[PDB]
Amino acid sequence: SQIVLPPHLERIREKLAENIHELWVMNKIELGWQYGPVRDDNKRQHPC
Repeated sequence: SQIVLPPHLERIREKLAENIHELWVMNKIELGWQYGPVRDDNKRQHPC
């Protein structure tokens, strides 16, 4: 709570989250998971 974030680290954090979400999309499309509203295996379509 008390520590202060450098602006450059926050700016690269945005693209870090972008890259994490990109790994999510690639790994789940490998998994079979696709365009989806919610984490629902019955429709087998995936939010990320």
